[PDB]
Amino acid sequence: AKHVVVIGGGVGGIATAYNLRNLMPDLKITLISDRPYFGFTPAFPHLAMGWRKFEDISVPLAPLLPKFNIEFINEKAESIDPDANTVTTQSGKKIEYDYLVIATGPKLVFGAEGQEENSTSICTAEHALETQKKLQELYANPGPVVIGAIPGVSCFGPAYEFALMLHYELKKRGIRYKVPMTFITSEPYLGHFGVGGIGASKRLVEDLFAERNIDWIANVAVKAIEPDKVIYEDLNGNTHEVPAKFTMFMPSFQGPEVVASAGDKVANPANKMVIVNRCFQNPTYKNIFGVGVVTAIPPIEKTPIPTGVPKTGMMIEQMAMAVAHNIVNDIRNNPDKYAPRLSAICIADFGEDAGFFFADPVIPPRERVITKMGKWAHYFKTAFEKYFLWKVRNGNIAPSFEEKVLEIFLKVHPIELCKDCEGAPGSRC
Amino acid sequence: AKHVVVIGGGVGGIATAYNLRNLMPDLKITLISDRPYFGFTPAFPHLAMGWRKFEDISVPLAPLLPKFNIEFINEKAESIDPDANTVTTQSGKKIEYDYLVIATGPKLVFGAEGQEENSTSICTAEHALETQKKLQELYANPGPVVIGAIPGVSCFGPAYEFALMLHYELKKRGIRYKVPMTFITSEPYLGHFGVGGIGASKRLVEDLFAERNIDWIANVAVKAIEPDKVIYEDLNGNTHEVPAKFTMFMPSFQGPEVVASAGDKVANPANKMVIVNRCFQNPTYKNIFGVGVVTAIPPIEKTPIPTGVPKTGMMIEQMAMAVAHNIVNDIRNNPDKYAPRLSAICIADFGEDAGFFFADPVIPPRERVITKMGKWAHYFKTAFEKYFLWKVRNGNIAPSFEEKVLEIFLKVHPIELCKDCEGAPGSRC
Amino acid sequence: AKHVVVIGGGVGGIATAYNLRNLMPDLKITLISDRPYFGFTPAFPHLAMGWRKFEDISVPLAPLLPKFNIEFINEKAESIDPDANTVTTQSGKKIEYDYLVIATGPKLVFGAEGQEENSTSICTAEHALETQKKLQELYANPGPVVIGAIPGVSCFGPAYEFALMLHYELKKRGIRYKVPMTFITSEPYLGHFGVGGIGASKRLVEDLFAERNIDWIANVAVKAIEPDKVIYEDLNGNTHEVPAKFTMFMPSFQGPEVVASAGDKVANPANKMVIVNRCFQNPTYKNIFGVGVVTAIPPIEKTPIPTGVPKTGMMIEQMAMAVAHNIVNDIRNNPDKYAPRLSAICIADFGEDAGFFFADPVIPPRERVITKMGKWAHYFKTAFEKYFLWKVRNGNIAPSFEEKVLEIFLKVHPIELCKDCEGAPGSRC
Ligand SMILES: Cc1cc2nc3c(=O)[nH]c(=O)nc-3n(C[C@H](O)[C@H](O)[C@H](O)COP(=O)(O)OP(=O)(O)OC[C@H]3O[C@@H](n4cnc5c(N)ncnc54)[C@H](O)[C@@H]3O)c2cc1CS
Ligand SMILES: Cc1cc2nc3c(=O)[nH]c(=O)nc-3n(C[C@H](O)[C@H](O)[C@H](O)COP(=O)(O)OP(=O)(O)OC[C@H]3O[C@@H](n4cnc5c(N)ncnc54)[C@H](O)[C@@H]3O)c2cc1CS
Ligand SMILES: Cc1cc2nc3c(=O)[nH]c(=O)nc-3n(C[C@H](O)[C@H](O)[C@H](O)COP(=O)(O)OP(=O)(O)OC[C@H]3O[C@@H](n4cnc5c(N)ncnc54)[C@H](O)[C@@H]3O)c2cc1CS
Ligand SMILES: CCCCCCCCCCCCO[C@@H]1O[C@H](CO)[C@@H](O[C@H]2O[C@H](CO)[C@@H](O)[C@H](O)[C@H]2O)[C@H](O)[C@H]1O
Ligand SMILES: CCCCCCCCCCCCO[C@@H]1O[C@H](CO)[C@@H](O[C@H]2O[C@H](CO)[C@@H](O)[C@H](O)[C@H]2O)[C@H](O)[C@H]1O
Ligand SMILES: CCCCCCCCCCCCO[C@@H]1O[C@H](CO)[C@@H](O[C@H]2O[C@H](CO)[C@@H](O)[C@H](O)[C@H]2O)[C@H](O)[C@H]1O
Ligand SMILES: CC(C)=CCC/C(C)=C/CC/C(C)=C/Cc1c(C)n(O)c2ccccc2c1=O
Ligand SMILES: CC(C)=CCC/C(C)=C/CC/C(C)=C/Cc1c(C)n(O)c2ccccc2c1=O
Ligand SMILES: CC(C)=CCC/C(C)=C/CC/C(C)=C/Cc1c(C)n(O)c2ccccc2c1=O
Repeated sequence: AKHVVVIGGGVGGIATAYNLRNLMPDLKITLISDRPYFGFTPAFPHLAMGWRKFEDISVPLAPLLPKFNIEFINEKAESIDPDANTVTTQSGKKIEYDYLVIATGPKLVFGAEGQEENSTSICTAEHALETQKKLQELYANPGPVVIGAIPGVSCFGPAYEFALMLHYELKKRGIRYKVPMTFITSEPYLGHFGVGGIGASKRLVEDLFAERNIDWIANVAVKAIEPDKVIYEDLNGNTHEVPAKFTMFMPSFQGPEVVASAGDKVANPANKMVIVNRCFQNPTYKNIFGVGVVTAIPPIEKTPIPTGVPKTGMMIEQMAMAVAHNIVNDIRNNPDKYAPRLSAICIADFGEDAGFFFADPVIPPRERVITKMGKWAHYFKTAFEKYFLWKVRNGNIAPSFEEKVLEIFLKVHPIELCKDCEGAPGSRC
Repeated sequence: AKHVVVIGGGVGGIATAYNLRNLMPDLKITLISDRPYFGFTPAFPHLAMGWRKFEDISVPLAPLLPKFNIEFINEKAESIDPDANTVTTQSGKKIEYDYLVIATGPKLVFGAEGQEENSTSICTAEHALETQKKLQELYANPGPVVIGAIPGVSCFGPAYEFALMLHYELKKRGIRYKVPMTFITSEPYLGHFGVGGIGASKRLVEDLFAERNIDWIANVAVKAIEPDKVIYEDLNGNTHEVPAKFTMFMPSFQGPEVVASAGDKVANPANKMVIVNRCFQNPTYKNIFGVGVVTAIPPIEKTPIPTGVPKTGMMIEQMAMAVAHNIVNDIRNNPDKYAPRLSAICIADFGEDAGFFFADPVIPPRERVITKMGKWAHYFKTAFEKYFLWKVRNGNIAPSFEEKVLEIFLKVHPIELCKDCEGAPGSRC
Repeated sequence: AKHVVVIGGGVGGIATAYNLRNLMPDLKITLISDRPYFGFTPAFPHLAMGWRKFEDISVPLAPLLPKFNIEFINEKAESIDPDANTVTTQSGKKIEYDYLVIATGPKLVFGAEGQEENSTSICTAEHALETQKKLQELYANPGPVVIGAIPGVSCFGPAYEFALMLHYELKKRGIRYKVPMTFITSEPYLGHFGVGGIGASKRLVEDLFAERNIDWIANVAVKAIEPDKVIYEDLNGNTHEVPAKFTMFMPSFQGPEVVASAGDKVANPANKMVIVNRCFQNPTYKNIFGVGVVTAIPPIEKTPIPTGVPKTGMMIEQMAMAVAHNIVNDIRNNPDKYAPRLSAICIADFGEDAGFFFADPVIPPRERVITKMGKWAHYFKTAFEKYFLWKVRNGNIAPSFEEKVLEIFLKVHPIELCKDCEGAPGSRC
């Protein structure tokens, strides 16, 4: 029985571990995670709004993973020795591996002066919770609201979802008229999402904001978040201020120190994310795989204010399906290799209703896109939450019917047989 | 009995006077106006188009106000002595006052050079009927038509109405293809309206115009209107001209000389409009109130070309309602003071169809907006006119059911209890 | 018998010749054409896509024309001597005329460097059949496609068609996601078509390109087309580059030499196109008339990158009716002159669906427009093709019913009685 160590107990890690397990019962699998729970991240904005209890959107891992014959180690992974094939945890426990899957997700950078002190974030359950405590003060004393993304940000979705969910909340409380709302993004235009748009997203989102009276400034670098104002800089280099009593800003992401310590064949020097090829396998150390946000994928377009590419839920689900297959195939001496399609369904919950975004694939050129908005989309996200948590709880992230439902509805094929894995992830075999 | 004097027989004046008489049957009211008729301004564009007889959209006041025990003075109020509590008329007749309501509407400034001479306006019924003559000449032998708003304009609606009405008319006599149409405006973008747009009004008006082949220039200053052309200036300081056989440009507004005649405590030095607080009361002379266009309200937005903020019929009806209660509460020694909501239902007639706008409030940030378009809206404009005229003739501008109706359909309340009057009108109390 | 000579076996020539035949059976008519067949130009993009066989979209003229007493000479008109009322052919045959109709269509100019040998065009049948061959080269070797219009272009429609149709095909073959697409135009914005847009056509095309992932660069000047790339130049004169495995660009138009061989009273000194008045008649030589693409019509607006006005089928077949009547009324001593209305009804085919455009007249100011999209519009283009070729084959381009159907469905009269022809073609009597 070969040994696969997975670092990181999130969407990517869980999915790779369950994929490997369901494809090969006679396989020793160890998962290492610094958090004792899997957290459902797409529900963090709602948690930040106080519309979710943490226990509803999390699954304790240590009592669960043994049920699927997976070893859970509840520590941080400190370093990787890819020559020795070894992972070292923080307490000093060394673990040998035959294959390694890195899935540590994003490491937050609050790159704006004062952002970490005077702003709020929704990227972790921990941050989402101290956001909730702060919104409490906004409702009590309605001042101006500023929301958005700093330079380097690569996950733009949640900030739109927060802006619009907050609008809804204030409007339910009959105080929206006491609260100006500005959205500031490093995107060249609204609805760029770090992907150069999804269909006519720029137009869909611009009307959404105009209809719901949400002022916006795009194509600018947010430099500072003071207790009382947000300072930013446009392409001429002049700085501007905007009054703000409450702010929520997306951090930019970088890779973790664990990856960094594997050397510059594994760790991308620029951002410390995991160097991978079309097959989400490391070029140099071919028993190392990266899955999820931590994977180094080049941007789709070099925008005037730096932006990066989002790794969304469905993309990662495909990454995990491809890496699991490629590991299994290597073990079984099958030369076949798979690249993930990297397509994305994306639902942005605006409170009462929601935006549906489908891009196939996400990195252009695209075969097709779907942009729709409705109440149905909001229910779909609540359903999907309930559904994903059940998958984590029942040992299968990729039940065969999900694949076929996605075929019938969207003509989506999650992974393809790759003829040549040498090349940037996202680039076409 | 206490003595209140209403200066001005327009929307605000009549509304305020009627509300007072209905709250307090035994209160003496004197209304002074320089016109023996009440002008229904919302129908003046149709009068310029020749779809109304002046007699149908006017109400003679002399035989009417004495029916509600309102003393009518058919003279111009010349000066105001606020320390001596007196108004002095054109013939020099001194009338003393306990309370003063100023509702003199706008003093028109034809601020582009050559505008009074070479252009038409639709602001007064005199100018409207004049415009009718010029349209006749136009139909006889077509030429370029340019319509719009100069710098300083705060009433954009009627220009949009007129452009689109004139379109429908030129088209219905098959002569449109021989008539270019350009709309040039001081608004930063189309459908800004001085209010920073209403929902996605900017997208909606740009589409209306493109469909109806109306050319447009926004964010420029009309500097000159000549017999043959219109000269305007963009933000670089560059001059451009546009050929024109017929022009109709909106003048800008300023306070009258009668207001100016009271100190710099009643008359806003920058524009001669009445200094009022949240409760539409003068900060220093507590027995002076302003209603309607005459009131100084800070612009919602400093736009690159100076624009002001409209005071719509519903906004004014609300002002008048708030002021009535404020005066009566003060007479009765009741500490309750009321702010108007300053929301707008605004219908722009386009000939056979029309655009329905609803802003709550008008001054951002907004609780909600409605922007719809259709036939029904045009018919609702004809029917509201008939309704409003009936209101003036029957001594109630504010019957109880009307408020309940607006509450049921739009969830609007015309007036709020104001915790503290001290602050700019429109600002949140 | 008077003798009318038509140069041009295309839409313009045929429709003038047929029209004259139906108005005057005893009139002598001679058609000079270098090509032995009428080509149904609107179906050339489909021919390039390989969805038509040449034989289906063309009519042999040599056997056909004698059936309507039209003498067909299959040679290229070489020179026109307006002082001798003659036309000399490539063999040397001098033909006299009492009236002349110039309808040679466009002489293609491949302005960009490398355009003629490296790009491909769809403007003639030979060029279109040649493009099919290169499209084969692409389907087997997926690479970047770029498509558009060079400076000075005037037929933008076929490029939009082609881009869209090509997208449809790439999707059919499942290779769309392996093939980027960029549309590069001299138009100031998308959907300008050299007409200052039709209705809200800019919003419409932009949105069309977004859903389908066709990138675009507008308001630039294409200067080079190399085997592996396209070089364009922006308004700052800064020179840019984009990769290209396959290209397809519209050439600009100029007048033929046969026109140039007459005075500069007949050939416009700037473009060699035929000088005509409102009545598509030459101001100097009153018995010379021009029909179709060869006619000199001023640009609707002076665009940052030069552009021209399209001459669409409906416009041309209206020139033909106007010119016809003008020759007939001269023969019959009727002082009456007609101008064509010049309204367009242009269906842009996209493969499985299509874009309906109606502009009446094409040249602003307009009486009305209709811009719509759907499957029906695609079945309408196929239907119209079958219908038009029937008209060619059956000898009447303007059946009475067709004008009455146009009247009651679009309120379209094809010609207007014109009190004064002296002026630019397309300007208003
Ligand atoms: C706020 C927010 C919302 C959000 N919403 C999404 C949505 O509505 N739809 C969607 O499709 N995607 C959404 N995403 C993005 C994406 O789905 C999420 O970021 C995923 O959660 C990312 O998955 P990953 O597997 O890449 O990372 P992870 O966050 O699930 O967690 C990885 C695990 O690794 C652990 N870990 C970190 N560092 C470690 C070290 N050194 N050693 C051991 N383990 C380590 C960590 O505990 C975690 O369990 C959305 C994204 C956001 C965020 S801003
Ligand atoms: C052309 C035009 C159309 C128009 N349409 C509107 C619409 O469709 N909907 C809407 O909500 N608002 C529209 N408005 C704006 C608004 O409704 C009008 O401007 C109101 O008429 C403004 O009300 P006011 O009471 O502020 O002004 P008034 O003009 O009705 O009455 C002023 C009265 O005062 C008299 N007066 C002036 N100076 C005096 C002195 N010194 N002494 C005594 N009396 C004086 C004056 O004669 C009049 O009776 C629309 C607005 C327009 C117009 S530009
Ligand atoms: C590729 C392409 C597509 C296209 N599609 C159109 C569409 O879908 N709808 C529409 O309304 N218009 C479309 N057009 C534009 C226009 O309708 C066409 O170009 C017409 O064919 C123009 O008609 P004309 O009569 O102006 O020209 P013609 O092309 O038919 O050719 C006239 C004839 O003259 C002959 N000829 C040239 N030189 C001669 C000399 N010296 N002597 C004698 N005869 C000569 C020539 O052989 C031809 O028989 C569309 C336009 C395009 C094109 S890029
Ligand atoms: C057990 C396996 C089954 C898994 C479930 C699979 C998901 C099923 C997909 C359902 C299709 C969703 O996509 C569907 O889109 C259309 C819009 O085009 C929406 O329909 C909407 O149409 C128009 C606006 O366009 C509205 O006037 C209408 O009120 C609304 O219903 C549907 O409400 C939505 O459901
Ligand atoms: C004593 C009671 C009398 C007081 C008056 C009470 C007010 C009455 C309410 C009026 C009804 C509202 O007006 C209604 O607006 C909706 C907006 O979705 C329109 O709904 C629809 O109309 C047509 C299609 O039918 C479209 O142009 C439009 O896109 C669409 O919104 C209705 O055509 C219109 O009739
Ligand atoms: C005997 C010779 C005479 C034959 C000529 C008859 C022509 C009749 C067509 C005139 C009608 C106008 O053109 C009409 O545009 C409307 C736009 O609302 C389309 O109306 C509709 O299109 C399709 C369904 O048909 C829908 O996707 C769309 O939502 C809807 O708008 C019609 O499909 C089209 O026919
Ligand atoms: C509107 C039309 C035509 C179709 C919609 C119906 C669809 C797409 C049904 C598929 C249901 C399904 C299992 C989707 C998979 C799905 C995945 C895999 N991820 O990762 C998500 C992440 C965030 C939000 C939503 C999703 C989501 O819906
Ligand atoms: C489409 C939806 C959801 C609702 C529409 C139904 C509505 C708005 C009903 C309200 C009817 C009503 C009594 C309106 C009062 C009303 C007022 C008070 N003013 O001042 C106007 C000024 C100009 C033009 C129109 C008006 C108008 O309609
Ligand atoms: C959508 C609406 C309101 C009406 C549909 C328009 C209809 C039914 C028009 C009548 C049909 C008809 C005989 C049109 C004549 C017609 C003409 C005269 N020309 O020149 C064309 C050129 C290119 C493509 C199509 C045409 C075309 O359809």
